Amino acid sequence: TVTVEELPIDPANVAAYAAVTGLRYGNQVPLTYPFALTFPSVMSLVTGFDFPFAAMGAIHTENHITQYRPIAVTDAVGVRVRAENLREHRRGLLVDLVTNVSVGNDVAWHQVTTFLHQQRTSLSGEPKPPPQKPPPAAVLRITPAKIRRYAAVGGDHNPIHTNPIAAKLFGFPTVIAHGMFTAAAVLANIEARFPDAVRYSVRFAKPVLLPATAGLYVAEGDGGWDLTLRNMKGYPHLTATVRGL
Ligand SMILES: [Cl-]
Repeated sequence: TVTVEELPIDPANVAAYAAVTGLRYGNQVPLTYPFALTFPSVMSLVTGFDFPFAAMGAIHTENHITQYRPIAVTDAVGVRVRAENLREHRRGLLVDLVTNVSVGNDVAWHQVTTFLHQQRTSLSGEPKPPPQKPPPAAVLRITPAKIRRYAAVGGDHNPIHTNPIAAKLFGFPTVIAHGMFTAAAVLANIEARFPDAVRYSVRFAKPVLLPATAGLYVAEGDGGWDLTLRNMKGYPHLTATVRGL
């Protein structure tokens, strides 16, 4: 467990984040923003010192955010993080990083982030699953330079997103986008209609090799939104759901 009593929010950092992700800057932080805000506290738990990087080569596989109420740019926040549920995967060791962000003594925003830390495991002899696979609602175009900018703003400088040598050392043929860049970028416009209490579940699949041109599909429903971002192969970079609580 790591604990941070009172963490102020810099409105400039929110603005800069909203600008880079293409999201709206206003009185409420964007739904995904407390990922960036808390991340250096998250990695101080694994490292013991403040460290603003996911472990080099780590792969973000899943993220579940439950927002009970919006967090104001003017709020200061209580932060508590914990690590749990180590388990083996074919391509490494998954761990869950569970974050509680409070305003007053109430929990406004909760997150389960699962990172895959690459390494051989006893499941590594075992075959590659297959995937689970028209004109899109929008097209995301993502450059190395947008992702160098995202690194500065979103609390994670893991150099597999910015330096090709680092990427290559960890199995990637070019630099790749951060998972949470893309998780934030897909919310553009759509976010205007979110209720204040909302859950956002993201599953990450094919790495977003840069430069990337990627088609975004959005089905709106009574419950909320189903999102899929893909590369036209046409396999998924992510699939996700937004649901009003
Ligand atoms: Cl990532």
